[PDB]
Amino acid sequence: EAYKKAKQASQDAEQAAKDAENASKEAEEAAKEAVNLK
Repeated sequence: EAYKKAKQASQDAEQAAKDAENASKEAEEAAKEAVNLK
């Protein structure tokens, strides 16, 4: 079932961390922080 385990440590923290980066992977491109690091 989905009783007593860590429900915060699962693919619910893994996926919500992935479509968290994905907007700054797209909206990087006006800065470009491969070729700036300052």
